[PDB]
Amino acid sequence: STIEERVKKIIGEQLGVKQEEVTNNASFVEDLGADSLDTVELVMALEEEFDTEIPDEEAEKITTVQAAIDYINGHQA
Repeated sequence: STIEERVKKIIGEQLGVKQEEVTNNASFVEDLGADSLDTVELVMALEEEFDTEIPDEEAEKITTVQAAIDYINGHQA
């Protein structure tokens, strides 16, 4: 989980995007229902780019932006 490069481009894409500057619970644009395959394919993406697996403490309940981010941060490569 190198973190930042792939955390960026900016969510690629801005596909899993911190448009908010609001704390991790609010998601790609997601946290009342969202688009599934965006999240899925990008956590697929993140899976591979960050090359790890994720218990739910280091998850901290990944809504898949700043929490997976802070995870990958806490993880590091």
